[PDB]
Amino acid sequence: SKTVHYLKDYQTPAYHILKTDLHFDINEPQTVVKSRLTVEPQRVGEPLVLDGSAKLLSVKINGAAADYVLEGETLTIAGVPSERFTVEVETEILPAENKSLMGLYASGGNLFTQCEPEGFRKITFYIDRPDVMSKFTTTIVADKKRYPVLLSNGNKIDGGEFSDGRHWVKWEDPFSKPSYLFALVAGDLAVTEDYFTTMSGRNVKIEFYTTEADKPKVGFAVESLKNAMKWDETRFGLEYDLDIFMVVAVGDFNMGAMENKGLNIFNTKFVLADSRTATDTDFEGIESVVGHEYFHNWTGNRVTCRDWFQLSLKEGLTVFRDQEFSGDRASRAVRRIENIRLLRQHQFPEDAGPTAHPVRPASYEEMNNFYTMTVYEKGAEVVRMYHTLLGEEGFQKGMKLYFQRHDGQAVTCDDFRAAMADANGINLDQFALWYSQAGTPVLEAEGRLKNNIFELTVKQTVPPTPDMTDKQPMMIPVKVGLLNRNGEAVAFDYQGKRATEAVLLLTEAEQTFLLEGVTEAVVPSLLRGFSAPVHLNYPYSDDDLLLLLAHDSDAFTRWEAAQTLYRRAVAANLATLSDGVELPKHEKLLAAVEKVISDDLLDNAFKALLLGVPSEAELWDGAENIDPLRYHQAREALLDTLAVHFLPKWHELNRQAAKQENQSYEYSPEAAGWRTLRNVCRAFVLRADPAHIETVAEKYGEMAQNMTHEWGILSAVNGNESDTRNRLLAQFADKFSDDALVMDKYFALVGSSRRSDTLQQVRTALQHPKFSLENPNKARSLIGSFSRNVPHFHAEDGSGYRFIADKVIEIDRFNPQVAARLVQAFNLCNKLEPHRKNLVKQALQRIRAQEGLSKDVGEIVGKILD
Ligand SMILES: NCc1ccc(C[C@@H](CP(=O)(O)[C@@H](N)CCc2ccccc2)C(=O)O)cc1
Ligand SMILES: NCc1ccc(C[C@H](CP(=O)(O)[C@@H](N)CCc2ccccc2)C(=O)O)cc1
Ligand SMILES: [Zn+2]
Repeated sequence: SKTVHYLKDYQTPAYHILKTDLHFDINEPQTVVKSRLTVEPQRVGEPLVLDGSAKLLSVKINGAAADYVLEGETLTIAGVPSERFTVEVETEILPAENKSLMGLYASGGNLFTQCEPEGFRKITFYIDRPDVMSKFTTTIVADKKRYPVLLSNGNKIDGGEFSDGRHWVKWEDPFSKPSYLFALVAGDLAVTEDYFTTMSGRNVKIEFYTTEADKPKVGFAVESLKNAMKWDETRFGLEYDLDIFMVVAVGDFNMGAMENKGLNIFNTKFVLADSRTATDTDFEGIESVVGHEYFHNWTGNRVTCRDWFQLSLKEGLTVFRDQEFSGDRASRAVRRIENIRLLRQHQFPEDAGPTAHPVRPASYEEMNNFYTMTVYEKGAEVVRMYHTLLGEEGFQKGMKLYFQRHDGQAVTCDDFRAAMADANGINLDQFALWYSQAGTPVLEAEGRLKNNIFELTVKQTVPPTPDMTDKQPMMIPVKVGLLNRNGEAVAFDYQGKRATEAVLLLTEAEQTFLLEGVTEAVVPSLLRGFSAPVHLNYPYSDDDLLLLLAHDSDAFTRWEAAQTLYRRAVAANLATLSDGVELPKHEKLLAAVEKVISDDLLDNAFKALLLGVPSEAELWDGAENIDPLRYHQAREALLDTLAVHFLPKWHELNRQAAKQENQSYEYSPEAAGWRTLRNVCRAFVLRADPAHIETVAEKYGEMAQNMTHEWGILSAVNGNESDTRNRLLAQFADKFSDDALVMDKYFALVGSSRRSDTLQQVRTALQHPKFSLENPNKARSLIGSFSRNVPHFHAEDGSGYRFIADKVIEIDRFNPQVAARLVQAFNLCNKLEPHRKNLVKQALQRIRAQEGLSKDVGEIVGKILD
């Protein structure tokens, strides 16, 4: 009987912890942790149960050796006082042996922590659940020369020196917090200092800690933080609440970053950049993630989660906030489409697959398996629907009441929903289903103009998922407009208002919406701004789609029209390839693309999106008995056709873009848009004319004016069977051998190549001196990329499956989190054609047969196999 955790079983804790006093004595190799916990009975007389997995040296209750039992990862004391009492725990840790990167661990000769969700119990024995909030004071003692920088949450209130070369510090964090927000750093790190003055007039000292060599790359992150601090004030009315804000970069880290109170810890990938070594996308990522972690100070820290089932309470909302921040900075419509594309490419397959779950899960075995596209990105779409239904002003009324009610509390998704409802005086009961029902809703829509009424009928359905069969009608906002035969906006009457746009609120299984006062023939524009996270089916002709693409006023619906045209073209390719005949002409598609190419009024980055073809996973959505190589072949044929058909115009557009970039090689949204278009053109050019690689190689130094250009060119040639591709990659690795984030790029190119020899190049790269399997960035770059490399992962001989299964098994021995993400490469199992399905099931059974397989990987494998 494995342990499953159920949301229905939630009970308030028997004990609170009012004060948490910690002492870290850092030595070589061991660190000894001492605690003093001030414990307050809630249900008097129950046993005290503490979570913990660190080596236990001693435990006391009010200063006397406790009578306790340690079983598994729980410490229990039966005899506890009926009033306030203390518990003192002594544990010992070997951080350099901690390759899980959870708890207290070594990286680069320094010490770091990661406690979310349940890592604090790897440091000491504790009531390690987020509804237990305590006031932390942390003392740290270490060798001064080896560990001159000693940090923990909050305010530094004392410190000093010892005559043996050791020194110490004491940090007090005055805001009661759950254990998952604890952090400690001890190291030889360089500091970059700055400050921000809050709107109430208080300076906040900003400190970024990096390696000495990395310091010159942290400046954009600092600027981004100051931008995020100002934005939370101007957009949400939220001010920071300490006079110190620390950010620490670490090269070994499971995820992107972590919002520990006043002491955020970041993957280097999301804090370090310069134009020589980071792409524009990398800069955008730093801006997004620095914003994200700062926004958590209110949405996550000041108001936290009652239990881990409520994770989206903080993550969906903080993602919405980071999206809005980025959109307010620049390029809102393009960035919105990027977010939608990410959701459909990665979250929609999750909701269609064996690991599908609601935004608020009802159960889990291992909580680290639920830091998902669903909880984050669908979670953010759910928050955004409040904004769509209520408007910005109403949304901010909800936010204000949320903090009024729940500042200092650990609360639920329901509480956020109630604040939105109550602040605006409306009923959002049906909205709750966005949290409890998994799966992507499918809307079927039909339209007719009768009299002068456009009647839009819309049906909704939500498929069963493995957790739940019954799915009731949901509250689904559908933003619409109407175009006449010349693509002009057409007004209409709805709920006693004449406008060119309206939000139709679908709440029943099937409804008809009457758009009245329509005096011209129309084609509707539907789901504007991607107004709900759904699949929408409407009968559009190719000519309707061309109209929408050419003339609609909404970015998403224009882009979705192009996407539909590409999808239909791939489907036509599939049919001809299957019937063994000539490829289709795609005459209408090609006319549409020529128009996009030649339109000088189109925003550059938007034009780039209109020229992107949906991924293989998008293309086989909803299919059974999938042969991934047949979809790959149909998609590649389309790209080949686009590349060759328009080769001169790809060169021409590249030149236009280069001229407009105007040698402005530093990061800016404007220059970046031109580079994005430039890199689309390069990809098409080198597909049509692979020999152009020698021309690029001859002038490489001249083209390599920043990393966006180097990455764009290497990406464009990465599938080229020329030896020059291999030489350019080798030269790249040599040039940048000292920059670990650039080496990640090298390994991603190795892993992602559609060349025939990628598996053996990947196996050589495993032994590259700069590769480390125990580093998540490296493992994700090489092995993760390979697992997403459709022709290689899904090779008919099963070599891709065997390779990835081998690496899941190996990585799980030291980092179950990385292994459990990797093993989801197999999630398509039950939808594959029989030969591959058989091989994937063999691979999964072999993983399952491993002695000592983690709960993390076992939970995923069980969902796929069983
Ligand atoms: N309601 C329970 C609670 C609330 C707030 C706290 C927080 C503590 C924080 P603190 O003592 O370090 C205060 N001096 C910081 C003021 C400031 C703000 C912004 C910029 C610069 C300086 C408090 O402000 O008292 C602690 C507990
Ligand atoms: N624009 C979308 C977006 C999504 C997420 C982010 C940031 C996100 C980090 P996060 O703030 O959610 C953090 N609470 C994850 C916990 C964790 C950390 C390490 C190990 C286990 C658990 C990331 O990982 O990047 C930032 C932006
Ligand atoms: Zn987050």
